[PDB]
Amino acid sequence: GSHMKTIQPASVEDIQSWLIDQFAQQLDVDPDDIDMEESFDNYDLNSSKALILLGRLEKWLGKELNPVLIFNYPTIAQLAKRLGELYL
Repeated sequence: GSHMKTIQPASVEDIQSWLIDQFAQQLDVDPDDIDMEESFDNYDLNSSKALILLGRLEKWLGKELNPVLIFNYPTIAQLAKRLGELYL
């Protein structure tokens, strides 16, 4: 197995595992260390931190993004899900 190095968003499962590993790689931890249910404001995220991951995320998905999604889906399980609606 080798799932820890970006894929493509075809399903909310892809978008979750992207967000997760991209959390892992910012935090210098495991992907399995990431709570997709815990609020991001208590992880590595901050204020500026968002735009870094966002400007990767939108491009990975082929579009733009907006900061409201942090302020609305501040967890992988909700963010990835809503991305599965805005995009998928």
